[PDB]
Amino acid sequence: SEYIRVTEDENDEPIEIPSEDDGTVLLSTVTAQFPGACGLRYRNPVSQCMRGVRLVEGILHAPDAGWGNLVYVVNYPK
Repeated sequence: SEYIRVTEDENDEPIEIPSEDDGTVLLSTVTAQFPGACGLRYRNPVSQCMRGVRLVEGILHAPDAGWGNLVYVVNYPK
């Protein structure tokens, strides 16, 4: 039952987004909860700077360090 936590505000309580069997997350799993979302970002706990999730053909790839216990934030266009 592996998942990642996604919110549109670190203020708000996040939603649990299930991962696939290969450990990736489908953009479609995110957009079902956050229609219009064009990607994920998180605070790098080392740099304390915001950091992007790799996205290739509707597939979100875990950071090299793994998904971990991080809260991910959705990006929308304007």
